[PDB]
Amino acid sequence: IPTVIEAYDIYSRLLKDRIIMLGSQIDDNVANSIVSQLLFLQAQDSEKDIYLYINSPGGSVTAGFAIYDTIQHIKPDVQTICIGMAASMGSFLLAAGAKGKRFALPNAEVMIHQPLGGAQGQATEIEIAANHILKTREKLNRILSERTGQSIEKIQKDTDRDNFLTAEEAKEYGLIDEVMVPET
Amino acid sequence: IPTVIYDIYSRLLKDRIIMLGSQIDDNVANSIVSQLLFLQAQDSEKDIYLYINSPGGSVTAGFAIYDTIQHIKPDVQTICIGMAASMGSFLLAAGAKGKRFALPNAEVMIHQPLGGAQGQATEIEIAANHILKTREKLNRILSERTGQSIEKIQKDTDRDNFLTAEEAKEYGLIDEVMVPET
Amino acid sequence: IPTYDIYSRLLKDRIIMLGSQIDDNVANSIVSQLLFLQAQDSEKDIYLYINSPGGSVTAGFAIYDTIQHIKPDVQTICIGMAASMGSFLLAAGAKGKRFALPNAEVMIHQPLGGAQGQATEIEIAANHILKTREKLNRILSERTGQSIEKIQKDTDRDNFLTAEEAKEYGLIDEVMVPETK
Amino acid sequence: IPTVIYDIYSRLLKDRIIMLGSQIDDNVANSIVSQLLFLQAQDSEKDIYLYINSPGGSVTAGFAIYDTIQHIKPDVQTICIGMAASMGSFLLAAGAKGKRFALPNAEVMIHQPLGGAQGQATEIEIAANHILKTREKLNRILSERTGQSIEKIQKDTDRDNFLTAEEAKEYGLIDEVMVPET
Amino acid sequence: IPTVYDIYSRLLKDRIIMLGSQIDDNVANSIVSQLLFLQAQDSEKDIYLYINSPGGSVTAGFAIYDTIQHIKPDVQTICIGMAASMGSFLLAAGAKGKRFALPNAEVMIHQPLGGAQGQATEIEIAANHILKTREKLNRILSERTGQSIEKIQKDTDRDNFLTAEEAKEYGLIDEVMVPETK
Amino acid sequence: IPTVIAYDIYSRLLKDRIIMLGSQIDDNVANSIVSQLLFLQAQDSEKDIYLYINSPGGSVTAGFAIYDTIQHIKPDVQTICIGMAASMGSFLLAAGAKGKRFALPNAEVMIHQPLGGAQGQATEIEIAANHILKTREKLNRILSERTGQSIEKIQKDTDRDNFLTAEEAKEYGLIDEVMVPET
Amino acid sequence: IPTVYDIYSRLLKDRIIMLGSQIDDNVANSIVSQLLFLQAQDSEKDIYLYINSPGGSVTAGFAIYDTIQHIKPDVQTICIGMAASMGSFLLAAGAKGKRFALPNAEVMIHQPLGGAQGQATEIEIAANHILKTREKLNRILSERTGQSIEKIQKDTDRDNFLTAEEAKEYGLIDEVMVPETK
Amino acid sequence: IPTVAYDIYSRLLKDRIIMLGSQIDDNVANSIVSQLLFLQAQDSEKDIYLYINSPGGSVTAGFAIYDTIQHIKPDVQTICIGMAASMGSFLLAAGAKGKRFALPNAEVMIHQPLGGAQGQATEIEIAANHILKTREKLNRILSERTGQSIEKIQKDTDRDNFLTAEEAKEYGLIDEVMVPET
Amino acid sequence: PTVIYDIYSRLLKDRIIMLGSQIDDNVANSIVSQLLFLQAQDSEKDIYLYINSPGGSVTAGFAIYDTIQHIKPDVQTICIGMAASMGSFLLAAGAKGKRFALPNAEVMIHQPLGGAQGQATEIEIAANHILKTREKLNRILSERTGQSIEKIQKDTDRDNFLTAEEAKEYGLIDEVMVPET
Ligand SMILES: *C(=O)[C@@H](C(C)C)[C@@H](O)C(=O)N[C@H](C(=O)N[C@H](C(=O)O)[C@@H](C)CC)C(C)C
Ligand SMILES: *C(=O)[C@@H](C(C)C)[C@@H](O)C(=O)N[C@H](C(=O)N[C@H](C(=O)O)[C@@H](C)CC)C(C)C
Ligand SMILES: *C(=O)[C@@H](C(C)C)[C@@H](O)C(=O)N[C@H](C(=O)N[C@H](C(=O)O)[C@@H](C)CC)C(C)C
Ligand SMILES: *C(=O)[C@@H](C(C)C)[C@@H](O)C(=O)N[C@H](C(=O)N[C@H](C(=O)O)[C@@H](C)CC)C(C)C
Ligand SMILES: *C(=O)[C@@H](C(C)C)[C@@H](O)C(=O)N[C@H](C(=O)N[C@H](C(=O)O)[C@@H](C)CC)C(C)C
Ligand SMILES: *C(=O)[C@@H](C(C)C)[C@@H](O)C(=O)N[C@H](C(=O)N[C@H](C(=O)O)[C@@H](C)CC)C(C)C
Ligand SMILES: *C(=O)[C@@H](C(C)C)[C@@H](O)C(=O)N[C@H](C(=O)N[C@H](C(=O)O)[C@@H](C)CC)C(C)C
Ligand SMILES: *C(=O)[C@@H](C(C)C)[C@@H](O)C(=O)N[C@H](C(=O)N[C@H](C(=O)O)[C@@H](C)CC)C(C)C
Ligand SMILES: *C(=O)[C@@H](C(C)C)[C@@H](O)C(=O)N[C@H](C(=O)N[C@H](C(=O)O)[C@@H](C)CC)C(C)C
Repeated sequence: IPTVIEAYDIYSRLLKDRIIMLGSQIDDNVANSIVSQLLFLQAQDSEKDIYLYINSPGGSVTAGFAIYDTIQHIKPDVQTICIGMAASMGSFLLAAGAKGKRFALPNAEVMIHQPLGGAQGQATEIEIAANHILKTREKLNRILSERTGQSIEKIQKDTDRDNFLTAEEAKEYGLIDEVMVPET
Repeated sequence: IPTVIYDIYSRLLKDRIIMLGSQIDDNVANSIVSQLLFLQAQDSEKDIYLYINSPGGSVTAGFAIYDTIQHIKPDVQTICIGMAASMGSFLLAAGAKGKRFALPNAEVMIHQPLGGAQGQATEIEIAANHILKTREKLNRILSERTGQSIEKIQKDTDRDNFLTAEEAKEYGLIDEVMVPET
Repeated sequence: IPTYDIYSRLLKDRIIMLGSQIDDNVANSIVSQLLFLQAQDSEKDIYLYINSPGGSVTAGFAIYDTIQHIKPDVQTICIGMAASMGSFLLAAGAKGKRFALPNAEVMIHQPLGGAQGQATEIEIAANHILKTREKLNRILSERTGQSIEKIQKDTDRDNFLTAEEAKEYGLIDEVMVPETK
Repeated sequence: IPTVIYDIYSRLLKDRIIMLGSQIDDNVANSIVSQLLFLQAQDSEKDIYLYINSPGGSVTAGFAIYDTIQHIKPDVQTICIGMAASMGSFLLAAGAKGKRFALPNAEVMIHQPLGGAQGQATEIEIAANHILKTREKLNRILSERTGQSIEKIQKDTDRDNFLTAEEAKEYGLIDEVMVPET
Repeated sequence: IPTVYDIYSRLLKDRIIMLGSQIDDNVANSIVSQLLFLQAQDSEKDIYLYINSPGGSVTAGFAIYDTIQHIKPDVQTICIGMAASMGSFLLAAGAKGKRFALPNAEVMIHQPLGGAQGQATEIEIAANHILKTREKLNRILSERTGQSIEKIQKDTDRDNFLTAEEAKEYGLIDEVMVPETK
Repeated sequence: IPTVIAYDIYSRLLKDRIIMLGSQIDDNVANSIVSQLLFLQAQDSEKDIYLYINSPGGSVTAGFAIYDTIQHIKPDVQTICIGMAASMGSFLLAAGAKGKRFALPNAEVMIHQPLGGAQGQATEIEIAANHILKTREKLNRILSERTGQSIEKIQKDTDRDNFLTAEEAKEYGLIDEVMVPET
Repeated sequence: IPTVYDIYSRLLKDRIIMLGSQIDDNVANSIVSQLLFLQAQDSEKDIYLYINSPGGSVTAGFAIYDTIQHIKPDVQTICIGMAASMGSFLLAAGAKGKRFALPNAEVMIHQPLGGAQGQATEIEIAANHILKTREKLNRILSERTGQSIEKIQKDTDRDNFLTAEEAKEYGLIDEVMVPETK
Repeated sequence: IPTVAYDIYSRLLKDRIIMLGSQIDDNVANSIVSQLLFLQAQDSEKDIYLYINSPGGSVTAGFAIYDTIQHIKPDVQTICIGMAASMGSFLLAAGAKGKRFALPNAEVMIHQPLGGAQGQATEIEIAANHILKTREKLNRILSERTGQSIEKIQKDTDRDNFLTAEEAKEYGLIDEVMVPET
Repeated sequence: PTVIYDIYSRLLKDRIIMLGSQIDDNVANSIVSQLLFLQAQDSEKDIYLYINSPGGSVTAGFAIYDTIQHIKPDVQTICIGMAASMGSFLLAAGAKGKRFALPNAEVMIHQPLGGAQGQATEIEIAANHILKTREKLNRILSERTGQSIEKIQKDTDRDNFLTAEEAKEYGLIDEVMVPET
């Protein structure tokens, strides 16, 4: 991870331009860092746009929602830019960017899918874990429906299995607003 | 495992005795079912004696044994030694009415089943519905076998429930405490 | 396993016990027992007890084809659980002679597989799995009287059936209810 | 593995049946070669029946079996059940002409051989030349047994090639799909 | 490892980015961040991307590919050692006329790899994704080299090793970098 | 491993003076084969023994236990290569009674110099090295005597792994005939 | 690794690069970056590359080799301890007349190693690549030493250990640096 | 490792002290050679002090340090604390003549080198000849540095030979046992 | 923790060295370097070596021991917690009159341990080395404590646990440090 002297690491230097880089799985540690960067940038300037680059296979649903809620909470618009792949919770966070300011680069991939879970132990414990997983899937689908303009029924059907979208397909689906095509 | 001129279990099988002294898996269930079918083929009318010292195991393996007991013509006596827990207590209760026994210091434990579910939300709901339906099936049969309500079985099996031989008799899991004749 | 061993003694009465996963070893043993029983008497029924979570599809087809090849009717009796390839073999018993005990479970599901390596290798592996699922669904359709379309839908996810539901579905002919003493 | 009064395989060997239901290694080849020599010594005239359900294994173990089949006087019928893949399909095609069979749902898979080569450039060259010469030998024999050109065998074995019983017959790997006895 | 700034941060000051590893999401994140930083420092001056890589993640490679095409500065690519798999794809992604290899540097092109485990329906989806990804890789390589998609497909079936001079003849690079004048 | 009525399949073939080597050669395998040869000699000191060889080789000393026992006993020991006779396997194939060494047509033969290992003090490594070189000279001298090739040619041809067809093994002098199938 | 800068960073100030490890892509990426940095500081002044290495990756070796030949400054090579395998290749890569070994340093030359796993067709491609790479290594070593390719091939079949004096007589180095005061 | 900013070792390096308190591998040799070159560059006339507490390690790593000591102009004093064994004792004996010391309770151990050889007979011969030639080289230099005959060095190093500080002075491995300050 | 130095570096400024670990070549290399550094800073002022150690390498111990005796400055030793095995040896090595233990500190003396593997001739050499090293340890402990070599040999056959006051009575330390004020 290289140093820049004006001593910043490369990410800290980009943070100075209100750029946040998500290039990993989403766990509580990654969520904690991204939330902290969003709170920091809001404290520096409550009006100016933030840029969230997303190259992520996803991870913890609750970690994702910590980032999701922080984005909607803060005053600044958060632009989302997909490079490489936004899968699972990654695609959910891509769709969570400011309306009109969700992008993918032309060869970026987007993948949508129902969440996974686990339940072990007594029949009564499995019933509680199963009810929580079902309610969480309904929450994820209602929000994706609101963010994309697709019906709940279509989101449910389209996320039963792994669903791979091109950047153009993701724009058609309403997960992003535009494909950033080369301009220079 | 000593020899008689047969291994000790094979010798006891000649007296229509089957020994369950392990967890219940598909292998154990396959052995006990085969011994029950063998004994019925030898004599369809003489009693069989099933000794149970088991912490339980596979629910489906237990149902293979349970259905074989009810299917064959011979009465199957159940005799609890040591402990009959979980699926072991289910099978203890499944013996011929009036021929279900525990030795005086044998323990009986009843408890709700366990299960597992890993993968997609849709897979977890399917696994959860299956676990709920299987728990209802176990409780319904335990109710029929003990003369207790499903409501009471459900309440009493939420947590581990340890019974003495006398408590198991009062509950209707067995008919008699088998006290030393001498 | 008391000791003929208990299985060897039941084989004398034309009973085969399947109480494990189906791999090439288990298929080799069951095929050998079917061929032996046909050689002993080509007219008398064989009884195949099935308590199995399934296993290798091709190992399952080695048993399936030997059952349909031999002259004797092979009765199938589900105890405990017939899942995956176990339910397929339960459905493969002689017509009118497919049974489950009252508390036995039947589970149907699409096959599983694996593909590793170059795109071209993954394509070949995927086409083989797809074609094998079509073969399984065609035979299940023929054996149950259900349409291929209904079999495809009902095997997408784990599908658990009671003995009665398995009879209604056409995987078995009768639930074997205990005889009055 | 049940007993008859013989293990089930030994009982079938009495009827000149050899069961291949595993991967092919030196141990399995040693056993099958020994059964072939034993059956020839019992009767040099009567057919032998080789059931094949195998993913294959060692090429040289396969050739030990292949050369024993061609060496002995009795015809060896080959019967594919489940799957005859890799060296298994090679052995299926090696059965007596007119007496190579597959059951209707049995699968056949043909593929170029695999190998390994580690160490010095000069060692890798010797190993790579050996693998290429072994593939030419396999293709020459498959060509002779199927009636396909060496060019077609080379093309059709570059990738895994899965055949139905009917496709295996049309290819010349087997003579007949065995229909049920009634 | 050494300090002057660590050696890499000192080269970054002169708009040089060193790729000397496998490409994963972490490496892609670092190289994308360097590209964005160099653009922010000067949107008009060339960037130099040295490539010694066996490749790695296709999607991680595409993060770098798209960032190169997106930014205003020309990105020169310079192959030292080996550019294989996704490394060769990124070498070919350099600004037209500014893609280089050193004389003894190697280039390897090959179709992508993948895995899929689970239900038939999951494997079909995984298979279709890998096939579509390969068409995408082939389309871009065709555009970057001037070779037909049909030729790219044929030439990447197996591992294809090229000398620097072969890589230039193919259109993967523009020039073999000759030694500076002493 | 099936039964014949009661013998296991290998015990039944042993009754017909057939010994099956279908494994790596270690001290246990050598002990078995040497015991079978001594048994078969005690049964009949005149009738041929048939030693089938499908072996990747193994221990040089284990191989020499089998070699010396073959040459010690009165009966001729035929050798028949099926699958592969490599390393010490090819050595034992060549050690069969002259005129009675065979390979089936698709059987492979591989000849190669021995391998070894030496760890510890320089003085220990010198002793290990001298033993390995002297053992190679012993192997080379006997292969020369068994094939009719010169020691110089054996030395050169075994530097690297040398794969021979059944026909190439016959031409080399490692076997006498390729047993061809009868129609 | 003491401070003064760490000790290696202080020596880099005097245009000294210390190779004291195996050569992998990380080590090559570091040494190439150091050569580029030193050329940018001064394009005329000599660079000093101390080599104590058992070698490593051939392609990582060629990344360093090509960078040495590419840059304007002469790169002196000084062998201490051992320059083996790719280390000997890099020692021979130094500016003609400025390749040295200390009196007790060892040089070892040997053919490259490789690995090939999988289908016969993959093994053929891997073997052809290894053989072509050995021809490239031999051609350059011939140019560096003034020894024929036929002699290099013969002398590198097995591990070939040279004293400093033998390495000079071979043409791998120009001079043995003998102590001036001791 | 405390700070004084310098780490404790860096602070001692400022006074031309180098601390060897570990096994000798290529990394440790790289560091010690780098410190020796740095100290000569700082002042070519002032003594350097090398403290040795080492069980030894790599022979070639040891020769990298040995040859650097003989190459540089400064006298390198050697001071044994704790133990100088194997290559540590070799380096102790290689100090400036008259300036090789041990502390009174320090131990010196001399022993023949160890090695390994695996693979083909021809490979073992080459590895063996290399180990023998290396032992002759170590014995010759110890003979030159101690004034003992090569014959006596050979005999005295067959087995582990443990020396007191006073015995090491008597042997010629050191010049003086260092006497305490007042 | 940091002071504006890590805590150990801050104490080193006051001529305090902290040993709170096993003694290996790395720890000896660090402690010897600290002693040489403090002698060069001021050859007259006392050094303070805190010892809480189970011991470790005998030769690493002697690296420290010889450096303490070699340098001009007095090295005070202060036992806190436990000075066992080579730790007790180093505690005894402090300047006579400036060897201390805190009141609840423990001292343990014991013969050295070793290992020998391989040929009979190798085992004989290793056994002789261990015996001569025990004689060396006993001679120096005798010189440092005023106890006879024969008493030290007797008292160190087995683990011998000493309180701070028993350690003073033995001659391993000079004083038990009483609380200030
Ligand atoms: C994509 O990002 C998914 C996986 C990482 C592939 C992600 O959406 C997901 O399902 N994550 C799972 C998760 O957080 N599940 C929670 C949980 O068990 O806590 C459920 C409550 C969601 C219904 C991980 C794999 C457990
Ligand atoms: C007592 O025997 C129970 C455990 C061994 C403690 C036993 O009844 C049980 O719950 N076994 C579990 C089981 O078979 N569960 C099945 C299943 O997962 O298939 C559920 C369907 C039952 C609701 C074992 C531990 C999985
Ligand atoms: C039920 O028995 C299934 C699993 C054991 C749960 C069984 O039907 C199944 O799919 N088995 C898989 C199998 O044999 N797959 C083969 C294969 O990969 O070769 C496919 C060709 C089947 C379409 C096992 C789990 C791999
Ligand atoms: C099918 O049976 C193949 C594999 C088991 C899938 C089989 O034909 C095969 O290639 N086996 C390989 C083999 O025996 N290879 C030899 C060898 O390397 O010794 C080569 C010489 C073949 C040309 C096994 C998997 C190594
Ligand atoms: C060269 O760089 C290839 C390998 C690293 C050697 C690379 O191009 C490749 O195929 N990588 C594979 C990849 O990323 N595959 C993805 C995937 O399965 O997730 C496919 C979608 C691409 C068709 C990985 C590293 C398996
Ligand atoms: C072929 O059979 C060889 C190997 C199994 C590939 C075999 O000839 C061989 O070299 N075996 C080795 C052996 O026995 N080596 C002894 C030894 O080190 O004791 C040497 C004395 C032989 C010169 C095994 C692999 C060590
Ligand atoms: C000496 O440095 C050699 C080894 C480290 C002993 C080195 O020259 C060598 O052969 N390295 C090997 C290598 O890079 N091989 C490549 C490869 O397999 O990718 C060949 C293609 C080069 C002929 C390492 C050991 C793999
Ligand atoms: C003492 O320091 C010796 C060992 C550490 C005990 C040391 O001198 C030694 O022998 N080291 C060995 C070594 O470097 N051996 C080389 C080698 O195999 O490369 C020999 C060629 C030297 C004769 C290590 C332990 C391998
Ligand atoms: C107390 O510190 C002792 C043990 C750590 C408990 C310590 O004095 C000791 O005996 N250490 C041993 C040691 O250094 N032994 C050397 C050796 O084997 O090299 C002997 C020569 C000492 C006579 C360690 C535990 C090996």
